[PDB]
Amino acid sequence: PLMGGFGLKNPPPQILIKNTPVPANPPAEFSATKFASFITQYSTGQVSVEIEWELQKENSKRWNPEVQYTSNYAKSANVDFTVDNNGLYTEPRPIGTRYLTRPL
Amino acid sequence: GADGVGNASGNWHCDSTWLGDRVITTSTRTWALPTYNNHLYKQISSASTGASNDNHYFGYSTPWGYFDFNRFHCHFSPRDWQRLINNNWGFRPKRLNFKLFNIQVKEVTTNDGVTTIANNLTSTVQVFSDSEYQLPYVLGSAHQGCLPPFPADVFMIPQYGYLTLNNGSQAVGRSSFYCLEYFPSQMLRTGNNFTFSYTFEEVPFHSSYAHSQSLDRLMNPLIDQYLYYLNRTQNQSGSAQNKDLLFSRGSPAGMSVQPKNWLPGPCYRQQRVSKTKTDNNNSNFTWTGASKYNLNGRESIINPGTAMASHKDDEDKFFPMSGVMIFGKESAGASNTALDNVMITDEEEIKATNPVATERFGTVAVNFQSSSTDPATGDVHAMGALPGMVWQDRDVYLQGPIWAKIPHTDGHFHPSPLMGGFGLKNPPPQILIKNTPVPANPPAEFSATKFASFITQYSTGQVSVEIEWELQKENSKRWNPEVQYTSNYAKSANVDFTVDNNGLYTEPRPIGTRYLTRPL
Amino acid sequence: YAHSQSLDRLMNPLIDQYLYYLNRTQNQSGSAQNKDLLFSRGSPAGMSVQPKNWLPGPCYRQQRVSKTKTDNNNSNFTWTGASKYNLNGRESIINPGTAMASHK
Ligand SMILES: CC(=O)N[C@H]1[C@H]([C@H](O)[C@H](O)CO)O[C@@](O)(C(=O)O)C[C@@H]1O
Ligand SMILES: CC(=O)N[C@H]1[C@H]([C@H](O)[C@H](O)CO)O[C@@](O)(C(=O)O)C[C@@H]1O
Ligand SMILES: [Mg+2]
Repeated sequence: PLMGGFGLKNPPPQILIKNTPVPANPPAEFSATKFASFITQYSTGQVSVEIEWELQKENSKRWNPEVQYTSNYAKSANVDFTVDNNGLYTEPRPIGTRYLTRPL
Repeated sequence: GADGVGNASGNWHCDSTWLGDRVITTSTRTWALPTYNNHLYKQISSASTGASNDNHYFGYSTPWGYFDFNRFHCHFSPRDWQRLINNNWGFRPKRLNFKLFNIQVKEVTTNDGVTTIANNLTSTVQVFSDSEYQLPYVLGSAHQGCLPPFPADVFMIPQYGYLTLNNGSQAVGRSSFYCLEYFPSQMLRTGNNFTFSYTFEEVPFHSSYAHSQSLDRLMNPLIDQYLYYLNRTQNQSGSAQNKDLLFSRGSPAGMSVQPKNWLPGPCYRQQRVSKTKTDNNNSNFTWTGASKYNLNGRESIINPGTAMASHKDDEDKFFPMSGVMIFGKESAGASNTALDNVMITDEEEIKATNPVATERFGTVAVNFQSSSTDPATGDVHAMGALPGMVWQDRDVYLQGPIWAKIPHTDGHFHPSPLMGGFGLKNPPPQILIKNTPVPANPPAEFSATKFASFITQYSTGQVSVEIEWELQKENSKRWNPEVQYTSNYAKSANVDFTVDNNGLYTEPRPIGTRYLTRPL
Repeated sequence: YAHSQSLDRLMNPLIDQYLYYLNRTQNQSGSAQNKDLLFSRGSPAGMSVQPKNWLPGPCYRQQRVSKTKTDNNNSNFTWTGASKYNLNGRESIINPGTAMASHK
């Protein structure tokens, strides 16, 4: 997939969720016209996702140290990848995956 | 079934599974049931009003409502209809599975302008099916209130009423009154569910085909017959007009006089009216020129009547006045709406076997010709069953009825329900549903006078119907391609059989079943 | 037994039909008598025009005669006005004939 990732013949499928409509009180005489009057309602719940990933171990015979991703040892007003004083989490930079190296 | 209040009692089973010679459809819809009639039965009459003797009626309205899944779009999605009509020669019902679940009774309180609707967790809706057909069968009369075509559409449950004998507005000693509290019925709180299953009797497959041949074109066009017919009664090659008796044998150059084995179907002519208003008479003849029947000094139009072709070859503009089924579009009003708010069906593909409804049946001798008395023929406008007759019953439509109960009579001739479908000795039974009345607070002193004060309440739930249909496969040895039903490849602002931008599903044309063909 | 219901009174009197029938051929609410094609759906206020599934039984009409001699014709019609059948150039009265109701 051009934006990065795994192109799948049969990916994980979509999970469609809907609240069942709850009609409010119909008239006392019959009316075959579509029902347009419903209790306003919303739902909340939790959702759980467990994913097992395989890892490919690094077997590199490189002598010198590789480049590694690291938070900045030095001081600053904000830890990286945290809430601030209002409670807002913020992701400060994009983190990719290519840090270890191997021969071509 | 027994379940806590917080515990679904059924799942949303809706689907479309084909296997071999069988198609199993299942459709689930959600229903609203109100209190009807204020938990009362009420005698209903044509009293007052002054409705014409034809319209006089006597009967009852009931606190119960009923379920009605007697239309094909209840269980066949249009694309499934296409699979049926495009590849099968026939089909019929076989079994049925019904379920009531997730029922929620709610209480309603109105104070000033504001209304509040809360859950009543102890209230019960009661369902029972009339499996012994002890109640007047009101299904099979093309009423509204059926399951909606679009599964996401929520429908109100129609109210049950019936009728009995009436002389004018008055009743008669034999007329019958039915209390649905007299039958045993299943009571359900929000935790309970309800189910039953039904088997259809053996009935013939419906004719999802047209004839590639007509009754008058069954012979071999290359081979004279050995039969002879009287050809002339006045001499050919005579200088005067001299009497003769000249016989000719059957020949392809005259298919119209060849002896034949069969007769077309029965006819009961109806008035022909054009879809273009100009050609029609300047009068209001839909009653005075109506073909009607006469029962107990009371006239009732015949519609749709004996199954006949709708127009002949190249006369597409006509239709029988009461001899075709007409579906209203969603926009159409209830009375006196224009031509383009309705959809008129065209049963023209049966002109192969059946008379055209607007025309005579044939001609009949009505005297004894002699040298003195000129021969005479008259036209036939009503033709009852004759030996030899073959006929094709009126076709079914996605929007049309599925079945009907055959009246319980000493006698019936070819009891296909006239509006199309399967005539059943023991159809699927009615399912009657009612909300149990919930009395409000009685007085603190006793009063034996009938209780008239109840919590206003309505109920909602889902309903599930699974039907297994048999299919009759097409075995045709036709070389050329058959006619098939198809959406229009070209562009347009609206897909067929869809919601529009306001969310309204609309069925754009009536779809019948006769597309494949077989020999006669 | 007798039927507590009649063929033209089998429908539900509280529920319009979804079927439509051609109602008028001359315009309602027109100053003249102008041609029109107006359609109405089945309604309890008109049981007589609702599409129906069945037909009454076969009929073969017979002459009506009153039990009170005055109302009847001053002639001897029990043969000349008889409904009869014709077999081998020989006439024979139909009695009792196709099963029909005796009076309305
Ligand atoms: C094939 C056909 O319809 N034949 C019919 C003919 C034709 O009208 C003439 O042969 C015209 O050439 O007319 C008849 O009166 C005749 O003369 O015997 C009756 C016969 O049924
Ligand atoms: C219920 C009923 O019998 N309706 C009939 C009406 C009534 O006679 C008028 O509505 C009188 O109010 O007359 C028609 O010609 C019409 O106007 O459509 C035919 C229709 O069958
Ligand atoms: Mg499937």
